[PDB]
Amino acid sequence: AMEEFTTEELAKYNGKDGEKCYFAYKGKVYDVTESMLWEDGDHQGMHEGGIDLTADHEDAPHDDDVLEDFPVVGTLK
Ligand code: HEM
Repeated sequence: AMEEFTTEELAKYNGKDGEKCYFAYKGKVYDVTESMLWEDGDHQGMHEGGIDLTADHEDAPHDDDVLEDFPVVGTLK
């Protein structure tokens, strides 16, 4: 829970080109680089890392309990 990210900063961590795959959810920045469902920063052909995905989670076919297994590494501004 160390670092604070702006929108522009977070956008770098999209899981591609040697960058880790981060996203934001309700102010928290999660690291999902390790998830087999976030390979290359692409989630199910519909979502990409580097973004605040709070709104998009409303349509996900899961509750946000799937986030609990991944570390929060910071805060979105
Ligand atoms: C809207 C389209 C999306 C689809 C179709 C989708 C689909 C899925 C599916 C099918 C699973 C695993 C099966 C299950 O858990 O029921 C999953 C897991 C997961 N989803 Fe999504 N999701 C979407 C959006 C999102 C969003 C917006 C987030 C983050 C805010 C997210 C984060 C995760 C995470 C962290 C996991 C667990 C990954 C793992 O355990 O390795 N998903 N997603």
